Amino acid sequence: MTTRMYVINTLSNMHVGSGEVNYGVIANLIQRDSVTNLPNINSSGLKGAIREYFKENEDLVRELFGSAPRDEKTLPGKVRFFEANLLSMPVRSDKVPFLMAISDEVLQELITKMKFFNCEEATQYISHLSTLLDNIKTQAQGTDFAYVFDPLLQGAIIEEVSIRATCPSHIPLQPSLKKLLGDRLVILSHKYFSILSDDNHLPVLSRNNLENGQSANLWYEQVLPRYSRLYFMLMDGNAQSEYLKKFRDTLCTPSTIIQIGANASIGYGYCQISELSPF
RNA sequence: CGCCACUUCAUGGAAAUAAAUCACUCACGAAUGUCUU
Repeated sequence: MTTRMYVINTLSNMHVGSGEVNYGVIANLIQRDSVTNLPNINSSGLKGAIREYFKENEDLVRELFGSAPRDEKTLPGKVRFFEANLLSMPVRSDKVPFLMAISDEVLQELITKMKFFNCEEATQYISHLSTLLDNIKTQAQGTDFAYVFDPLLQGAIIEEVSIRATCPSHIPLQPSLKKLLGDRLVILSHKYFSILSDDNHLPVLSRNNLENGQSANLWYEQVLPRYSRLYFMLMDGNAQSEYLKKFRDTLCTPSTIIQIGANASIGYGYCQISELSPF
């Protein structure tokens, strides 16, 4: 009945359009945070996607998300949606197809956000993540780092930024932290993550428009890689317990897939919303 | 005039060389520029 953390875990490519005026080759760019330039989803897009999924359940939509745009009478929604910040991203590797890349700065920002928002299971996650971050800083000692926690993953190569994965044996990764951040997790410096998540390294796809075999238009598209993880905060205010429980159970159902992003018909931005499990 | 055979069985040179290494076209088009209480 308070602020809750949700994880997105996109199962496909995701393209949430900024609508910004492009200065380069990529016509369609993805939404990025103003301050940190990390990929993000606007709260309006999150609310739109979740309302689209639940649109059939009219009472739940009216109670939680509010009235329709054409409704003759307006009811404010009881649920407040926040921005979805990038948690982890898949990066190309050599021993494995990919690794889930996280940075120290995004971990610190997540800790600050949970402290500021006071999530449901905030305390244990804050304590364990703070201990992990302090151990990481103790082992790094001001140097650029890339730490794997699976012993088999030692010596892994991040392809885009040519760095090698080290294994600190005295830094334990708790199972809940693995469930939150992902499997085959790599913790590296935020400079490496910023380079990996910048415009020159995010996947760019060429697209065509053909009329009777003649190309009408050409443009390039930017997408967020599949299996990337994003987190947002949901504030319910104080909604009906039955509608809120229905919303949480439907969201956490393994068979529930939410479409966030532009290209729905060609399978862009299908995700599985998770809840912060108790530690 | 008679009688009678042995010997030798591939070396040297050339073992790739130039020309073209992407060209032209499309590089966003249409809708929405606020709407409902």
